[PDB]
This record gives sequence, structure tokens and C-alpha cells, in this order.
Amino acid sequence: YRYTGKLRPHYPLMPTRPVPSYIQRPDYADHPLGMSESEQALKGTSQIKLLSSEDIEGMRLVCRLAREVLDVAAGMIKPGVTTEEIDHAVHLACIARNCYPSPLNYYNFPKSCCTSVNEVICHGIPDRRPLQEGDIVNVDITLYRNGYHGDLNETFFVGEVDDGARKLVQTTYECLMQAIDAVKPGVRYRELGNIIQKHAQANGFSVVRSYCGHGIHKLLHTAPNVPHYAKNKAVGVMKSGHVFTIEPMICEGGWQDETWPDGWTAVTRDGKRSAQFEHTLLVTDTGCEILTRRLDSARPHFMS
Ligand code: MET
Ligand SMILES: [Co+2]
Ligand SMILES: [Co+2]
Ligand SMILES: [Co+2]
Ligand SMILES: [Co+2]
Ligand code: NA
Repeated sequence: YRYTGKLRPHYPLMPTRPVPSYIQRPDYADHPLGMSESEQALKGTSQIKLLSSEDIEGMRLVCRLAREVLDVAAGMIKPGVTTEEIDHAVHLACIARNCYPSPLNYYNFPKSCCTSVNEVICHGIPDRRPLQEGDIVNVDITLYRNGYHGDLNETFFVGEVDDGARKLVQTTYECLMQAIDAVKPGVRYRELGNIIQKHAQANGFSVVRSYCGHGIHKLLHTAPNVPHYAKNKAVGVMKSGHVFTIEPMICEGGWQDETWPDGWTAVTRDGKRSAQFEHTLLVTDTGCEILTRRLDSARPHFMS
């Protein structure tokens, strides 16, 4: 395999960590290929669930717990910590809150969260690589609780970073916040990609095309599909009671991606850096509620 940049996988992986059976599991957890039957059933529907008051409550609870678990991981971002050690603590922190870590065995994904360094766009597999000064690292957390998934991510700084890093990370966050700012009943899902691409292009950056935000609730990924680039052809219109993610991946170079032989790790075909942020959103009459927001702090971690 021709690697697109410096970064390499670092094996062996620690034996897959188990989840005590007192935690409720999503379907895919015991499917031998990790397929979700309930997700396959709704495949090829463009039709968007309206959350009940009880759905909202489940989404609120799971998303707040997912925040807590991401806040845990954010505390560990220093040089010499391995993505594995992060995922270990994430895995434990999910157990303590009676949540199943949603990535675990999702289509055979073998770990409990996604850790993406530098040129990795998304879906990095926690491994033995110690984080190095100047790295950017995204941790993507998803928890499953009492039927509901909650999904968020932030990129972080590893020690001191270069001016390029700061600007990519900053800009990626602004792209997310600007798209969230436009969420309200009436808007076309396809519009967020216009706003995201417009601000990224303005700062000299590209928008990854092969990965999209998604609806999320009883299923981990479902409708809508929500592309992050301009003049996309997404279908649907926002309504109060829709829940979905915005999760833009932005790049220092071009937008093209390819997947490592592990079948998961997406990287920039050009080897340049990509940053991502993600929130799960609920549409309300006024605008939208950020379910995965911090409650204790004005800003994402990187801002401090
Ligand atoms: C291998 S699981 C990846 C899920 C990720 N949290 C997402 O936003 O889709
Ligand atoms: Co994903
Ligand atoms: Co090494
Ligand atoms: Co997501
Ligand atoms: Co995510
Ligand atoms: Na990255």
C-alpha cells in the first residue's frame, strides 16, 4: 500500500475490550460482520423521523453523556499518550455511564471511538502510536443508551502546533458553527454544504466529499444524509423534531480521500492535514438545540 503521508498504523492492537452484558447493546454489536439490521431496513428511504418527547429525552441524555466522555478524552491529549490509551479510558467512561460505545463492532470497527491524526480525515483506529508534538488529533465519540445514539467530535492540539494547524482547526470549527447558525424549520439540508464550502474556500481549504453528516437516533446513521460541500443534491427540508449531525472535515490541500488497508482509516490522498468538528442537533421552532454542547465552558477545548 502506498501511504499518503508520514502516518502509519502501529500494531498489534490490544485485544478487543469487552462490554459487560448489563449494558444494553445495539443490534450490530453481535452481528458477525457488524451490520445493523434496523439500518439496512430503512436503507433507501429519504424520510426523516420526528422525535417524540420521549425520543428527545433519550437523545438529550445520550448526547450529554457523550459530551462527558469526549471531555475525558480531551484531558489526555498530551505528547506520549497513545490513541489506544485514549480509547481505553473512553471505553471505561462509557461503561461507567451505562452506555455501549457505539463504534465498537459497527461494521467490525474494532475499537470504542475514532482517533484521527493529521492527515487522517476520519475513522482512525486507536493504536500504539504515541502522540507527537505538533500533531492535531480528532476524537470522535458515539454512545448508545436506552435505544439512542449521541455523536460528537472535536480536534485537539498536541502540545504546541504550527500556524497552519491553528488556522485549519479554527476554520473547521467556524464552518460547523456557521452551518448550525442556519439550522431552523424551512431550510433545505443541501444548503449547509454551501455555507461550509464558502467559508472553507475563503480560507484556502477544501471540503471532503466522501463523508457526510447524518441523521441519528435509534439508528447510528440514517436520513438525512447531509453533505458538507457546495451544490450538493441532498434531499429534505428541516423541521422541528428532526435530529441529525453536522461533521465537516476540511483539508489543508485537496479534498480527495482514500481508505487504508484496514478498511476504515480515511486519509487525504495528498498527505496534507484535515480537521473535523461534530455536533448532534435537534431542530426546534426557533432554530436548533445543540445536544452535544458543553455545559461548563463557553468554547471547544482547543480554544483554551
Ligand atoms: C466507526 S464509527 C464512526 C461514527 C462517527 N461517530 C460518525 O459521526 O459517523
Ligand atoms: Co463516520
Ligand atoms: Co512510530
Ligand atoms: Co456523526
Ligand atoms: Co461522529
Ligand atoms: Na486529521
